[PDB]
Amino acid sequence: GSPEKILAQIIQEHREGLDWQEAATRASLSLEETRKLLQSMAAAGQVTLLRVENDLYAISTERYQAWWQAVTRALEEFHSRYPLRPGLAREELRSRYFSRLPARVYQALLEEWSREGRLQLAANTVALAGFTPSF
Ligand SMILES: [Cl-]
Ligand SMILES: [Cl-]
Ligand SMILES: [Cl-]
Ligand SMILES: [Cl-]
Ligand code: NA
Ligand code: NA
Repeated sequence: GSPEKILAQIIQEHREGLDWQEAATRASLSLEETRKLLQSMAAAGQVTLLRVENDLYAISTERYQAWWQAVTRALEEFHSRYPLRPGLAREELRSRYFSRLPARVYQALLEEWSREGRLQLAANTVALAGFTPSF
């Protein structure tokens, strides 16, 4: 198939996403070409781009959106069941839905969702934005 189809399949099939350089290598593409294709896939709403430390990851947008829907439901349910607790253990959420991700990528996702106003983070726990303990 064409180089663009090869790259698209690499990213869309990848269950955690991957360093864009790794994707370039797997597709036998230059960085230039990989970047330009990623920019059009991002414009089409197909790929999510995430900096992780000094690396850049390309992730299927469908996968990323499905992660968020799992997280918000789990936290909604947790806050309903246990409204006095400050949040769910970060490591428990990781083990539920993110066990194949590198830990640093999981942390970058939590920090992104917090920045966006979706979450609030403590050192060990995670909660929905605006949640406060009560009875
Ligand atoms: Cl990778
Ligand atoms: Cl290159
Ligand atoms: Cl989302
Ligand atoms: Cl996983
Ligand atoms: Na992004
Ligand atoms: Na790097």
